[PDB]
Amino acid sequence: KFILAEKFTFDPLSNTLIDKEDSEEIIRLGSNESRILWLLAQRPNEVISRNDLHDFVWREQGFEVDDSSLTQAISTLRKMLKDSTKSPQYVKTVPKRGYQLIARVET
Amino acid sequence: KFILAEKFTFDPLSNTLIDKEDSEEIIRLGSNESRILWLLAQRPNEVISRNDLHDFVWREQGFEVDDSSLTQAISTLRKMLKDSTKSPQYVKTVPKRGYQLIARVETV
DNA sequence: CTTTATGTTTTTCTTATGTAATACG
DNA sequence: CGTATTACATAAGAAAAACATAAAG
Repeated sequence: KFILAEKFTFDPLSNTLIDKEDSEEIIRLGSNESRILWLLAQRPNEVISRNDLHDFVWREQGFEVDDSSLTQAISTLRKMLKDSTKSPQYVKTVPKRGYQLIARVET
Repeated sequence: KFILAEKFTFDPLSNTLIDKEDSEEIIRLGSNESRILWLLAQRPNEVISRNDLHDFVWREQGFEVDDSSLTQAISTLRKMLKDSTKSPQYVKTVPKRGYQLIARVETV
């Protein structure tokens, strides 16, 4: 289990995400997004290779999807988190390098 | 005679420029720059084409100089005014359209 | 005064990423 | 009804073009 921005609880091994605003409302996370978060967390405030994310999220079960699916899933994740395009508080895009987890991370 | 920023006094007809800082120091302007200033002044805050300048500042007495001369004259002129390129107090450059006189201008 | 040479800023052009919308298992 | 891909939209970067200035002639 993980703690993020001192505001969100996240149980990865169940793909589930909660907020101190809403003790009531867990949000489901599509396997993709959850894995994304899990990985960005294990290595916080580091930059993650676009491909690194791609590969950890898909093809262990084979899946040679297009590159765009990642970009979508990202946007999806910030639409769940309600992180503004810019200024981003939780997840910074690093152009041509990948994505970075800037939110502070508790455990 | 013209007055700029309530600071510089510009006599175009003797190419002289004087600062309220310096009642003493007369600054002499190479003809080119005085002419530029005269023009920019008579059409203040308007954008002057790069060619309008070129032509007015030369050619009636001939000259087929290149564009660089203009650019240089401007740098020169701003040096006379202690005008900092960015950010300017007197003379704006307007990419591909020319130069423009933002300053506050009076007449005598 | 012109021009030339070296430096800095702007604009144009190309690539990277973001969504909202349609297609799909 | 939750993913993929689709179609535009915006942001970032790169490259070409313009301008600024310090030196030479």
